[PDB]
Amino acid sequence: HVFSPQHCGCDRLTSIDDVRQCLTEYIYWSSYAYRNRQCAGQLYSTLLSFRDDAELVFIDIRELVKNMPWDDVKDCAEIIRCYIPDEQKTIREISAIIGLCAYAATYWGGEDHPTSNSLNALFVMLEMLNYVDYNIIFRRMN
Amino acid sequence: HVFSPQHCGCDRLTSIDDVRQCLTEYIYWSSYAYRNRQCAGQLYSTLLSFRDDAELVFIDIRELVKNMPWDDVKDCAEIIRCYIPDEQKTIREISAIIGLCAYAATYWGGEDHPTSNSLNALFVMLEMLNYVDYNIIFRRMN
Repeated sequence: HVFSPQHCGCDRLTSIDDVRQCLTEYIYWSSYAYRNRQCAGQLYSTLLSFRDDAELVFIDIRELVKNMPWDDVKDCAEIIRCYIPDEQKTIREISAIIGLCAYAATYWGGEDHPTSNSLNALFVMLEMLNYVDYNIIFRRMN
Repeated sequence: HVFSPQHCGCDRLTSIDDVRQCLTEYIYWSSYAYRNRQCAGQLYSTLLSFRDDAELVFIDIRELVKNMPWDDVKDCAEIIRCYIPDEQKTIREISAIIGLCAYAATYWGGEDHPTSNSLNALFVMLEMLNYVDYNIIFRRMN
């Protein structure tokens, strides 16, 4: 028995209202639930590919995740805004942010439980994204 | 191997910067981790007593948790703002909100895995509380 995201099996999202819950549960699921429960949907295929958009924006995300202050959400957001400064973000920048946070969540997670740091990855993303960003990234999720 | 909140054993908080991280992990821990990790600190004793402040403000929190739309964070916040309308909240109202969300998280959680609803309880609280609220409730956590 392991956390099962609502959209785990989904190939697409219907409403744009599902966008925040979806990204949230994705990042939480990347903590540890991923190695016990898989998600074959086309939706989770797309999400995982955001790692590519992350690498494109942050260059080396492995070395970046290790460095960043995951104990401090506010400061992490400040660091991200070095790479993505504007409040108006592009669809690639938004994917990068989700991509980075999901990687951080996997890096910092335990095998069967989450950690303070892996949870904080979830809140860094929330800090970063506004409602206008959710409309845009929605276009990659159908 | 269960989630272990950073402040699980703590009797107090040192910095006001720990306040958001603490409440967050408390609410997550109320999902299911509470049955496998005991938190004897005076801090968690105080937090759990916020159920009293919840009952005081929302009358019957059991019947209220069942009714509310936990699938919809925005709407849950709207419902709460019926009871606590002002942006300037009192220390009792802030405790009520934490109290209610922790109860909701326990109600909706599974036995070994959180649920979409139990997680949403966490986000309802985040929706409700601003930084000025964290300074106030900090006075109950030392």
